[PDB]
Amino acid sequence: HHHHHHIEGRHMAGPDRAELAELVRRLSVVHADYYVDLRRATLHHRASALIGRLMRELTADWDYSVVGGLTLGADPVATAIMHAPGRPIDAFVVRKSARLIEGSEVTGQRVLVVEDTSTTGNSALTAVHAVQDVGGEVVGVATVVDRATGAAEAIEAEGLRYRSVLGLADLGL
Amino acid sequence: GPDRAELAELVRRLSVVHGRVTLSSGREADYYVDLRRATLHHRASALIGRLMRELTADWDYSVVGGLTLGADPVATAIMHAPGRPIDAFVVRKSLIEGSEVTGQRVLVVEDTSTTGNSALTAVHAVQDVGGEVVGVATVVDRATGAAEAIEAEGLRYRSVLGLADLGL
Repeated sequence: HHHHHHIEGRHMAGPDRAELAELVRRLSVVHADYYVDLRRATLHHRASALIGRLMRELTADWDYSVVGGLTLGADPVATAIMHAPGRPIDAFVVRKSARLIEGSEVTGQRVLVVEDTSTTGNSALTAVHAVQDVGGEVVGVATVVDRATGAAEAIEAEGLRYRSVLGLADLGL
Repeated sequence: GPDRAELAELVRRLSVVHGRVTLSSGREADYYVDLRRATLHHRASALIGRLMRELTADWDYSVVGGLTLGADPVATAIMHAPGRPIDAFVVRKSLIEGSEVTGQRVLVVEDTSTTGNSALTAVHAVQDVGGEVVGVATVVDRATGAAEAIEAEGLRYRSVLGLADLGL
């Protein structure tokens, strides 16, 4: 039973989104019945370049100067966004225990929290808590793949905007 | 020339953090070094990726990575910088995540090493799953013996910047 959620990424249809979905299938989906290892894609030279480009487009109407999330999953997503062409965006990392925020300053800034894929939503909310605790303002949460697990709804239930590039249909699942 | 100077300036300004601090050692000081402020900055990280590829251009490797958290933005900066395809990985402590290193030639990276233990922990993790480590590269060497520790294991060690570049 899936909790199907809106994939705002469907509106960015085009060559780059299809190329990424094909990479995610080839790198990350192993046919349990199957399992998914997104880190193979977020740490791949071409999939990561597409992730940075597409996650900027996905969030082009949101105001933020810094991007980051909970280690380890968020980290290559945030750095792909920082490195992608466009306006200057800096990065941070939230540690899982401990200064929980490393990297660029988030105090007084508008921040995008990212994940590769949210499992329960807790990881995103943990990053949000950390940012808000030091005076950052979270504009929303963006992910690469939404897996219809209920995490989206759990995030939105706490007042946060949520968007993803790809959904379960894009994984061939 | 110009790129290396631009980076050294960013590293002094972003990562040599001024102000009175009791260090980890318990000893007081007038600054500490936090390379993450540079490795997670839009321009410093672009320069790091570019200069680290130039620094290791004669080495043959298809994957780059090191011990979390310090190595991670260094490896991804390499991967995202223009040039031939290089994929990335991350070493966790008590396991390799990301791109496959088994059977591959691998560059181990660190932002800055003190003892060399973090980098050698990554080198051993890689070797333990069949990766062949071609060398270790770091953004900043701080003349602390890390180079010697790494070379003592038969590995080449290179850094983009040295302790002189930090303007202390």
